[PDB]
Parts: sequence; structure tokens; C-alpha cells
Amino acid sequence: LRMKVFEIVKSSTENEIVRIHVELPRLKYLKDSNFEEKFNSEVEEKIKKFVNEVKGIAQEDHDKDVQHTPYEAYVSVDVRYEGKDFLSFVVYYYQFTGGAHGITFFETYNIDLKNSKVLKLYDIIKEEAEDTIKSNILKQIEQNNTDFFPDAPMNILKDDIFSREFTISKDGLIIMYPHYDLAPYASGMPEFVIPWNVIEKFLKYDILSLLKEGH
Amino acid sequence: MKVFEIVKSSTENEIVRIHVELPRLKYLKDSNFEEKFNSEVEEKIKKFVNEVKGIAQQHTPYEAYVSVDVRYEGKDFLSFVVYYYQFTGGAHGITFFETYNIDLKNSKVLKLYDIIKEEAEDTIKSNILKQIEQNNTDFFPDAPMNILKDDIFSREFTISKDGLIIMYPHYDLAPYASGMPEFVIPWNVIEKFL
Repeated sequence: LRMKVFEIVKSSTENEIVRIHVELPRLKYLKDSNFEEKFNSEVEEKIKKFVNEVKGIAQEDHDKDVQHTPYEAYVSVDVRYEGKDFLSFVVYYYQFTGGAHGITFFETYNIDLKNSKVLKLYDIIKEEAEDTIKSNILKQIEQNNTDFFPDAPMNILKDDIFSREFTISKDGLIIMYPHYDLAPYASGMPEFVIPWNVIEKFLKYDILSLLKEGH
Repeated sequence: MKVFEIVKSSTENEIVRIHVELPRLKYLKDSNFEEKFNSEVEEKIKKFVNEVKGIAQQHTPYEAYVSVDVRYEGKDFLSFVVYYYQFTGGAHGITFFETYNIDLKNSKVLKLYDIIKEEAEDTIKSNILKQIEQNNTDFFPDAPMNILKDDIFSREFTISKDGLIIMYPHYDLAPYASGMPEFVIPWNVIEKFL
């Protein structure tokens, strides 16, 4: 198979107060090595920080003898798209410092590997694409509203789509939300797919970094 | 995920004692904003510290205590006070403070005029007056009169749940012992002039 520019380094640790599991995302063999370093350490910096925070919190709660069970931090990587000229993946920061369940927050990375650049949604589509996207999501919520909070629609209208976490796939754009914003924790983390052709009209940047073959 | 941190440090000898709580933005896409903002606030906290030192350099040990007070941290927006307490044995501690309200999303440091319309002034003054009324004993008698003639848009302020917090220094509205007056003008009552 072809040389791969992305890898995940796994590693865990444990003791009687905390369980640490880490999936470190790393770019390698990039045409631009300075880009690869700043990216790799930047994301590595955030992981160590998240992890040392969930540790110091397990330490204190235990020190103040109020920990009832072992706490845990679980950072996992989920690749949505792995192509030659593009990479899209999520980093999930899970934590359980008590309670019936833990808290999960995440970050998305949409990397144009051709030009070595991290893209945000407003880099790919024009602002005027917003109404189209919200309308889509709203239809998508009403299709099975029984799964969302009745005020979900209202938040999508309030929401700044252009600052929302998202991933990319050859099939389309995937807008992602956390728990509690649009639905109960039981519903899970809402992701809304948006076919490319439905927003093709508002592109400012390529759809060809996605096609692995021009033939 | 944190985007702000407060680095705490101190140094103490026989002439002066120092405590510095330094605010710092971190992990912002806006690289330039992140360092321009951190170098500036640091430079002031540095200027402030040296002055107190140059002076110290003596009937007692002088001081300098810089502390950061976060009122709202939520990424996309941050609001906090930077308190500059000093002292040269004046039987009392002199304190002046600076507030910071940042649109982390649009990387802009906000001033009051850059938020609400001047039409909220009276509603805000009313609210504040209604509050001084309920504690009049902490405030000077002529205080309500100063609230009436005050220029709210040129006042230090912070944000938090509940709403806008207009802040005053010592003596302006009450004797030192009352502390530095604050007034939380609930959001509901002013989101119209937003």
C-alpha cells in the first residue's frame, strides 16, 4: 500500500485513583516539516494538559478523601477522511471525575495536506451558505424531532454554524455538536450530514483535494 | 478546553514583598492577538512592580500584589479584573484595577460603548440606585447623586451570568471599609439596548 502521513500513538497508565488512556494524533512524512512539527506538538500540548488536569483533580479529590471511585481520562482519535491531499479527524476528550456519567468535549481537524493548512468552515464556504445549512439541519431535526429537545430548532437558528466543529468526507460535510446542546445525553452526540452538491454553490476552496483519482 | 491561564508567582526580601498573578491566553488560532495581548498586560504588571520596587529601594516592608479575577470564562468570550494593590505604609492599601472583556471569537477587546447602546444608561443608573438604596449604610450619602451624574460608559465593568457588572474604586461611592462597589445589572433588564 501507499506511504501513510498520519499515525496514532496509543498509551495508557493506571493506579488506584486514575485511569489514563491516550491516542496521540501525529502527522509524518509531510512535504512541509515545520508544519508537521507545530501541528504535532500543539495537539500534543493540549492532550498533556487535559490529562494533567484530570489527574490533579483525582489527586485533590482523593487527598481530601472524597473520591468514591477511580477517575478516568480517555482521549481518542476518530479519522473521518484519510486521503492523499486531505485529512479530517476528531479528537475526543472524555472524562469521568464522578457522577453517573462523564463529560465529553471534542475538536475537529480539517487539514489540506497539499498546501499544508488547517481549515475552518469559513475557509471552505461563503457566509451566505449558512441559511441553506441551517434549513437542512432543521428539516433533519423535524424528520425525527422525537430525538431532539423541542427547542433544538431554535438553537440551530441561533447557532453560528461557521464556528461549529465539523469533519469532511468525500460524500459531504459533517456538522457536529456535543451532548445537551440539541438533545439529551442519552441521544448521543448529534452529527448532521450535508451533501456537497447542496452547498457546492458556495465553495471558496477545493473539492478536488478529495478526489484521489483524476483517472 | 482552557484557553486562559493565570501564572502565579512571588518574590520577597526585607524591603519589598511581591505577588504577581499574570493572565495569559493560550491555544488561540489568532496567533498575533494571543501574544500582543499577553505581552501588553504583562508589561503593565511589570511597570507596576518596578515602580513599587524603585520606591522601596523604609519604615516597614513595602508591597505589590497583582491578582486576576475571572468573572466569565467560556471560550468565544472572557471577562476578568486585574487588581493592582500597592503600599508604602500609608496606613492603608491603595488599589486601582483594570477590566478586560474579550470577544475571543472575533479577537476584539470590548469597551462598554462597543456593547450596549447609550440608551441603557438610565435603566442602568436606576438599577444601581435601587441597589444603593438597599444598603445605603455602606454608601456615602452623596453617592446616589454621583450615580446620577456619572458617565457609565467610561467605567470599568465585567460580564458574568446574571449580567453586566459596573465597578467602582474606593472612596468614589463609599468609605474605604465598604470595599470597591459593584453592581450586577441583570441581563433581562438591558438586553434591549444590546
